[PDB]
Amino acid sequence: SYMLPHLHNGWQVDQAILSEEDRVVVIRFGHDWDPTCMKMDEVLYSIAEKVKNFAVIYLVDITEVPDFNKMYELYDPCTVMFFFRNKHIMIDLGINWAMEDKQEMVDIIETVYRGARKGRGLVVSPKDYS
Repeated sequence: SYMLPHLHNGWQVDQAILSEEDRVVVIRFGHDWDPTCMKMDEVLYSIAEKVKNFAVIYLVDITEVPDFNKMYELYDPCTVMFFFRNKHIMIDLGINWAMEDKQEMVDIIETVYRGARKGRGLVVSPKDYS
């Protein structure tokens, strides 16, 4: 009913997570008006179809839905969090920044999915070039 539906309260976020048995649930937490969220939403919308077989994306405004603000601490910048089979999946980069390439976002989501489905609660995406 919208490429990237908005989850309007804690119950909806919980249901979005509990509702997927085989795909990573990608959730953007931030302020809808924030410049970082605009850039993040643009990328996510542009790759939503591409990752559909293994990931589903949702948007959450943290002013409206403050419930999970202890998970990133209302980090502030726009952040994306990942869940697979009801487990929060951690990523070590060696996701709260707008990336130019939408392919980079496809990469991280695919990396989280492929690692999480084999049992990992921690996945790594070496973004420490230099």
